[PDB]
Amino acid sequence: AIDVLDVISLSLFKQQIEFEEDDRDELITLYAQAAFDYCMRWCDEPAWKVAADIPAAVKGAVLLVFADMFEHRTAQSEVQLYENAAAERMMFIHRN
Amino acid sequence: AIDVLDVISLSLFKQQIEFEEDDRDELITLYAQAAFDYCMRWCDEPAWKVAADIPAAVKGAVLLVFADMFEHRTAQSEVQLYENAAAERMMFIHRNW
Amino acid sequence: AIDVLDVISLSLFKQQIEFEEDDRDELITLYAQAAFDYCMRWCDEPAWKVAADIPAAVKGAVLLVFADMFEHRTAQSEVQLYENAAAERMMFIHRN
Amino acid sequence: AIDVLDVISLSLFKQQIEFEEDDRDELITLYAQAAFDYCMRWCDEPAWKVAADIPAAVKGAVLLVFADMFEHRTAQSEVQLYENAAAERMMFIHRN
Amino acid sequence: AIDVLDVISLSLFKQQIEFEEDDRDELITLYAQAAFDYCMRWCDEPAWKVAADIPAAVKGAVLLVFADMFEHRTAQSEVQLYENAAAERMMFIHRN
Amino acid sequence: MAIDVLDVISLSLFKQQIEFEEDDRDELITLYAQAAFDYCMRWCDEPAWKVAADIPAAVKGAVLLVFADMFEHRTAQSEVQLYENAAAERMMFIH
Amino acid sequence: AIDVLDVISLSLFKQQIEFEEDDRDELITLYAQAAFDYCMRWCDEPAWKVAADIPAAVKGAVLLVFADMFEHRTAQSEVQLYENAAAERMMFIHRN
Amino acid sequence: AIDVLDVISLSLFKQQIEFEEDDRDELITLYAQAAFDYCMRWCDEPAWKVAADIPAAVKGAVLLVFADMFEHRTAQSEVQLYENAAAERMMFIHRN
Amino acid sequence: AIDVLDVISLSLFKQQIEFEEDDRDELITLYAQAAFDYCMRWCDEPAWKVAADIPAAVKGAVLLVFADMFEHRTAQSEVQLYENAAAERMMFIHRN
Amino acid sequence: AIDVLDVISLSLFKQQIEFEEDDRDELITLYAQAAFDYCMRWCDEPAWKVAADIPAAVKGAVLLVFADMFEHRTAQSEVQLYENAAAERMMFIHRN
Amino acid sequence: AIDVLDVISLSLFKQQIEFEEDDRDELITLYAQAAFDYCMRWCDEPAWKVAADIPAAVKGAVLLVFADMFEHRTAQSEVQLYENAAAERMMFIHRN
Amino acid sequence: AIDVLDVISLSLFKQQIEFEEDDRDELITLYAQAAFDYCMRWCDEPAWKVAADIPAAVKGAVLLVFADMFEHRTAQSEVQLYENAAAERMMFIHRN
Amino acid sequence: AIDVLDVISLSLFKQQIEFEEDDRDELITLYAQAAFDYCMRWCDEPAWKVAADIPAAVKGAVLLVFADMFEHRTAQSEVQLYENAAAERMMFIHR
Ligand SMILES: [Cl-]
Ligand SMILES: [Cl-]
Repeated sequence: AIDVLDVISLSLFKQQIEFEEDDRDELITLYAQAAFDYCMRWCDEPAWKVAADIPAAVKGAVLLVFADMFEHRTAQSEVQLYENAAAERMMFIHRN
Repeated sequence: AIDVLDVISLSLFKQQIEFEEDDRDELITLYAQAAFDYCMRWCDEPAWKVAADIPAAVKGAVLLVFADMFEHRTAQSEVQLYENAAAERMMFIHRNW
Repeated sequence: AIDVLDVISLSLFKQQIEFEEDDRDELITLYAQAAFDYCMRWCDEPAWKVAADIPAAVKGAVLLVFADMFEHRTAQSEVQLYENAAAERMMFIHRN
Repeated sequence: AIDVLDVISLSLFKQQIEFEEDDRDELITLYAQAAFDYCMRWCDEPAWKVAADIPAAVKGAVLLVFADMFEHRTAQSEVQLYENAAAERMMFIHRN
Repeated sequence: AIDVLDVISLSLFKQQIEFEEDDRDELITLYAQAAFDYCMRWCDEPAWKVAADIPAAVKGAVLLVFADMFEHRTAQSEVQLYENAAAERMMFIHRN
Repeated sequence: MAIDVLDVISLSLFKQQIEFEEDDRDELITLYAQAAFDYCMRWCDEPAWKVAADIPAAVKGAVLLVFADMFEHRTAQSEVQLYENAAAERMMFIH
Repeated sequence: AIDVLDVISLSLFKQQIEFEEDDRDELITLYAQAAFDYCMRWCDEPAWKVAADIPAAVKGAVLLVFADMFEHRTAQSEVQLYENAAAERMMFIHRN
Repeated sequence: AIDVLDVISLSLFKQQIEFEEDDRDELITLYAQAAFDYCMRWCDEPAWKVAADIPAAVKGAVLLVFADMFEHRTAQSEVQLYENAAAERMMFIHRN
Repeated sequence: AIDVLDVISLSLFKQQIEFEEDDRDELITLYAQAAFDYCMRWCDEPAWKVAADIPAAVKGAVLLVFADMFEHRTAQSEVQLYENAAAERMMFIHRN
Repeated sequence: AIDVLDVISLSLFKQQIEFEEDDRDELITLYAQAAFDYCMRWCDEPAWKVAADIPAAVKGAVLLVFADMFEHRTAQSEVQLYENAAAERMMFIHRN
Repeated sequence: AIDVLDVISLSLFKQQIEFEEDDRDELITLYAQAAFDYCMRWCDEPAWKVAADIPAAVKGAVLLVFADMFEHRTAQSEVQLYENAAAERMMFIHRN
Repeated sequence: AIDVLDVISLSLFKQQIEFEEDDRDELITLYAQAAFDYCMRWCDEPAWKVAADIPAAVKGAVLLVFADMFEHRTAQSEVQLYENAAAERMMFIHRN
Repeated sequence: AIDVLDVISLSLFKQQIEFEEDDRDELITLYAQAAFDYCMRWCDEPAWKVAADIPAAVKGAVLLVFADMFEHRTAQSEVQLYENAAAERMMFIHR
C-alpha cells in the first residue's frame, strides 16, 4: 500500500489546517491516513501503484477530506454542515 | 475479539476530544468501546481478525462516533443535532455487502 | 435477570451526567434501571444471559436513555425535544 | 389496587421535581396516585398484582407523568406544550 | 349527586392554584363544582355512586380543568390558549 | 317564568370573576350578567331547566366566562385579534 | 319605533365607554341610536313593541356596536380591525 | 334634494373628527356633502323625502365615510388602508 | 367644457393638501385640471354641462386624485403605493 | 410635431421635481422630451395636432414620467421600483 | 455610422451620472458608445441616419443604459439588480 | 489573433475597477485577456479581424466580465452572486 | 505533461489570493497543480501540448478553482457555498 506521507508531506497537511505545532503529529497522521484511504477506495483505481501515480486533483480532495476531520470531530453536530462540492468534483474527474 | 485500545490508543481518543484530564479514563474507554463495537457491526467484515487489520477510514469513523458520545450525552436534546456525513461515508467504503 | 449496576456501575452513570453529589443515588438508580429495562426489551436478545454479555454499543445506548431521564423530568415540556439518533442506532445493530 | 407509594416512595417523588418543602404532601400524593392510575390503565397488565411487579421502565413513565402534573397545572396554557416521547416509549414497551 | 369537596378538599383545590387567601372560597368552590360536573359528564360513568368511587386519574383531570377556570377568566382572549393534552388523556382512560 | 341570572350566580361572584372591587358599577355589571345568561340559556336550549337550582355547575362556569368577556372586551371590533377560549363552549356542549 | 334611551340610559352608555365628560351627549346619543337601529333591523323581530321587550343579549350587542362607533371613527383605517364575534353571537340567538 | 347639514349639523361633523377650529368649515362641508351623496346613492331609497326620514344607522355610516375623507386625503397611499366593516353594514341594513 | 375651478375653488384644493403658500398656483391648477379630466372621462356623464351639475361624491373623488398627484410625483417609486378604495367607490355611484 | 415645452413649460417641470437651480435646463429638457414622446406614442392619438389639444390628464402622466427619469437614472437598480398606477390610468382614458 | 456624442454631448452624459471630473472622459465615452450601440441595435431602425433623427424616448433609454454601466461595473454582483422597466419601455415604443 | 490591449488599453481597464496602483499589471492583463477570450468565443464573429472591428457593446461586455474577475476571485463563495444581465445582453446583440 | 507553473507562475497565484507571505509555497503549489489538473481534464483538449497553448479563459478558470481551494479548506463547511458561474463558463467556452 501507499503511505499517504509519501504523497503529501506531514508539513503540508499541517499547512492545510494552519497548525504550526508538532505535538499532534500522531493524530494528524491518523486523519491523513483516513482521508487518503477514503479517497483511494472512492476512486477505486487499481493502476496507481506508487505515490507518484496519484493525480494532483486527488491530492486536493485528500486535503479537503483531511481538513474536514481535523475541524469537525463528532458524528453529529449542533451546527448544520454543508457538502463542499469541490471534494467530489476533484475525485469524480478520476474515478474508475 | 479486538480491543479498541489496540487499534486507537486512549491518548489518541483524548486528543480527538481535546480532553487533558485523567479522571475520566473509564468513561472515555466505554465510549471508545461503544463506538468501535458500533462501527464493527455496521461494517460487518469477518476478515478483520486483529487490530492491525482495521483500515484507516474505519479508524476515522470510530473517532467521530466516539467524540459524538462524549459531547452529546442524552437520547433527546433541546437543540437539534445534524448528521455529519463523514462518519457513514468513512464506513461505507469498508462495508461487507 | 441482569442488574444494570453489574453492566454499568453507578459511578459511570453519575459521570455520564456530570453529577457530583452523593444524595441522589436512589433516584439515579431508578433512572438507570428504567433505561436498562427499556433498552433490553427493545433489543429483545435472550442470548445476553449475564452482565458481561451486553455489547458495548448497547451500554452506550443505556447511558443516553438514562441521561435523558435525568435531564428531562416531565412527560410534556414547553421546549421541543429532538431525538438524538445515536441511541436508536446503537441499539438497532444488536436487535434480535 | 396497588398503593403508588409502595412502588415509588414519596421522597423519590419529591426528588423527581426537586421539591424540598414538606407542606404539600397531600397534593403531591394526589399527583402520584393520578400518574400511577393513568400508567396502569394505559399498560393494561393484570399480571401486576403487587408493588414489586411494576417494571422499572413503567416506574420511569410514572415519574414523567407525575412531574408533568406538578409543573403544568391547567387544562389550557398560554405556551404550547410538546409531548416528550420517552414517557410513552417507556410504557409502550410493557403494554399488554 | 357527589359533592366535589368530598372527592377533593377545598384546601387541596387552593394548593393546586397556589392560592393563599380564604376570601375567594365561594368562587373557588364554583370553579371546583364546574370542573367536577364537566369531567363527570365527559366520563359518563354511572357506576360511580359515591366520592370514593372516583379514580385518581379523574381527580387529576378535575384539578387541571379547575385551575384553567381560575387562571383563564374570559370566553375570548387576546392570547391564544393551547389545549394541555393531559386533561383529556387522564379522562379518556376512564371513559364509558 | 324565566330564570333570573342573579338567582343562579350572585353579583358578588360576578365581581370576583373579574376582580372588580368597586361598588359604583352594579347596574352595568348586572346588564353584562343578564346578557351572558340570556346567551348561554338560548345556546344550551334546555327547557328542562325550570328553576335556578336546575342549572348545572359547568353551565354556570360558561356564564362567568361569557360575562367576563363582555366586561373586558367592550367593542364589536378590536385592533387586536381575539381568540375563542374553548372552555366556554365545551362547558355548554356537555348540556 | 323604540327610543334607545328608554332601553339603555345615556349614563350607562357613557359607563360602557368609560367616558366621564358631559360635552358630547349629542354625538354619543347619535352613536347609541345608530347602534340600536342596526341591531333592531338585523334581528328583525316584530314582537318587540316597547323598550321593555328588548332582551338582555340584544342590549349587550347594542352596547358593543355603540362602543365600536365611539372608538373607531373612519370607514377605513391604517390598522386592521378584527370582528369581535360576541356582537353577532349575542344578536343571532334572537334573530327572527 | 336633502341638505346633509339638516340631518347632521356641522358641529356634530366636527366632533366626529375631534376638529376644534373654524377655518375649514367649507372643506368639511364638502366632505359631509360627498359622504351623504355617497351613502344616499348606495342606499337608493326613494322614500326618504326629508332630513327627518334618514334612519340612525345611515347617519352612522355618513359619519364614518365623512371622517375617512377628512383623515385620508389621497387616492393612493404608502400605507395600506383597511376597510372598516361597520360602514357598509350600517348602510346595507337600509339598502333598497 | 367645465373649468374645474368653478366646481372646486383653488383655495379648497390648497386646503385639501394643507398647502399654505401661493407660489405653486400654476402647478396646483394643473393637478386639479388633470384630476377633473380623469374623473370626468371615467364617469362619462354627458348630462353634466355646467359646474353646478357635478355631484358632491364626484367632487370628493376629484379631491382624492388631485391630492395623490401633489403628493406622489413619479411614475415609479421605491415604496409601493396602495389604492385608496374611496376614489373609485365615489365615482362608481355616478358612472354613466 | 408638438414641442413638449409648448404643452408644459420648463418652469413647471422643475416644480414637479422641486428643483431650484438653473444649470440643468438641457438635461431636464431631454427628460421632458423623452417623457412626452413616450406618452404621445403610448396614447397614439394623432388627432392631437397642437399643444392646446393635449388633455389635462395626459399632461399629468407626462409630469409623472418626467419625474421618474429625473429621480431614477439607471437601467437597473439595487432597490426594486414599483409602478405608480396613476401614470398609466391617466393615459389609458385617452388612448386611441 | 452615428457618433453618440453628436446625439448626446459628453457633458450631458456626465450630468446624467452627476460626475464633475474630467479625468474619466475616455471611460465615460466608452460607456456612452456601448449604451448607444446597444439601444440602436435593439431598436434596429434603418430610417435613422443622422444624429437629429434619434427620437427623444430613445435618448432617454440610452442615458439609462449608460448610467447603469457607470454604476454597475461587474458581470456578477453580491446584490440583486432589478430591471428599471422605464429603459425597455422607452425603447419598445420605437422598435422596428 | 487580436490583442485585447489594442481594443481597450490597460489604463482603461484599471479605471473600470478604480485601481490606481502599478504593481498588479500582469494579473490585471490576465483578467483582461480572459475576459476578451470569453466574449470573443461567445459572440463567435469571424468578420472581426482587427482591434478596430470590435463593436462598442462588446467592449462594454468585456469590461463587465473583466471587472467581475477582478472582484470575485473564487469558484465558490459564501455569498450568492447574481448575474448582471447587462453583460449577456450587450453580447447577444452581436452574437453570430 | 504540462506544469501549471509554466502556465501561471506561483507569483500570480499568490496575487490572485492577495497572499503576501513566503511560507505556504508548497501548499499553494499543490492547490495550483490540483486546479490545473481539474480544469485540463474538464476541457479535455489534448491539442494543447505546451504552456503557451492554454487559452486565457482557461487560465482564468484555473485561478478561480485555485483560489477556492485556498479559501475553503474543508470537504464540509458550516456556511453554505454557492457556485460562482464564471468558473464553468470560462472552461465551457473551450471544451
Ligand atoms: Cl419653457
Ligand atoms: Cl513559479
